[PDB]
Amino acid sequence: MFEKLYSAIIYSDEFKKILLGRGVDDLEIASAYIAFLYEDLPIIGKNLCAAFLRMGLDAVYNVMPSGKVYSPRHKLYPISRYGIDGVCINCDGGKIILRISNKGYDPEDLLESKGLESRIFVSKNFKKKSMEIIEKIWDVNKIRLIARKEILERISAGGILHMIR
Amino acid sequence: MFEKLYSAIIYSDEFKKILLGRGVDDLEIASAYIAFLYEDLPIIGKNLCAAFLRMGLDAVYNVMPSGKVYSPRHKLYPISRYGIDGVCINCDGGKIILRISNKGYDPEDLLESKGLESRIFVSKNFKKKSMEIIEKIWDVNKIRLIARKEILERISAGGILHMIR
Ligand SMILES: Nc1ncnc2c1ncn2[C@@H]1O[C@H](COP(=O)(O)OP(=O)(O)O)[C@@H](O)[C@H]1O
Ligand SMILES: Nc1ncnc2c1ncn2[C@@H]1O[C@H](COP(=O)(O)OP(=O)(O)O)[C@@H](O)[C@H]1O
Ligand SMILES: [Mg+2]
Repeated sequence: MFEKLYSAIIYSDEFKKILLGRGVDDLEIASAYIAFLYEDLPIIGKNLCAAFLRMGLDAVYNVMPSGKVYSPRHKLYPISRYGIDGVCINCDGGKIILRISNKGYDPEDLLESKGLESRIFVSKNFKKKSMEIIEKIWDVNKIRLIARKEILERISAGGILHMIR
Repeated sequence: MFEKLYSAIIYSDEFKKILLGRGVDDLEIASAYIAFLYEDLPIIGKNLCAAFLRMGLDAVYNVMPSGKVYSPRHKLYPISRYGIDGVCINCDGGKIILRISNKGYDPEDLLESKGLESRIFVSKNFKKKSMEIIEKIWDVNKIRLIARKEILERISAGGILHMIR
């Protein structure tokens, strides 16, 4: 069921390593959860994994130099424009501000949440908790090598430089 | 004895596909042969394969968006400048001019060459004949696959954006 969500988090994580030398964040992975739940909610800010969840490999063409995705068709924005009442992953604009707290949802406890509130918070170490869930269920290293080879096949289609425009 | 030369031709072909989405030219391959005979001769324009021969994976950091390499430490120059008495791959600068001809050198005959003419010529389908040699010696697919893993390993650790500077 969460097969769409956990795949996004592995693929975004590999692509981000190819593109910026590092892997996805606590809050960037959190954005994939929020979007797995509310599929017509605009995700503003650090939103790379939501963008893989909604766009597949095609997010690769829309990622800004910041790792934020602009793709208004899939309601992904890097900053808040007028009238977008979306979730702001680590920013103060939009309708709903998502950041980190001691007493903030876990990976499990967030999937459960039935409402959307004016302020959303997620637990420290959200990525570590979410990688363990995926690890117990999948062979993640077999997936990562398959992810890298497909992302490279994408990038090599028109070449890195094409993909930058 | 020629392994190092034939590895550069297979590594550059995999790297150019990742950067510009297409293989290497007849003349880009020819430049590597030249780099192999004349270890101090400066090579000007169309030098992606001579760059791998002279720099290894460290060439990825010195590629212009044209796929020409600028590394003066290694006597590699994308355009001719005053006083660089080198071979010019498919330009009219420097001292020697390398260009395709109907009668030009073969891979075997260019290797066997002893002089340095004021004008070298390589046969049409220099790349075809050169890939037909290398394919008789190794399972090239096992190489391209390794070259990719190592090219990606290099790109990734920096981040594609660090590398494009
Ligand atoms: N640079 C491009 N190259 C090829 N096709 C494109 C390009 N830009 C847009 N399209 C196409 O135009 C249509 C509109 O897409 P668009 O709304 O521009 O995408 P996005 O919401 O990701 O910015 C789509 O069918 C898409 O496939
Ligand atoms: N990880 C890296 N390892 C080695 N060289 C790098 C790396 N990242 C970037 N470079 C760049 O590659 C180039 C290779 O050296 P070169 O231009 O020949 O001599 P110099 O050291 O004088 O700049 C340098 O311009 C350097 O800034
Ligand atoms: Mg060409």
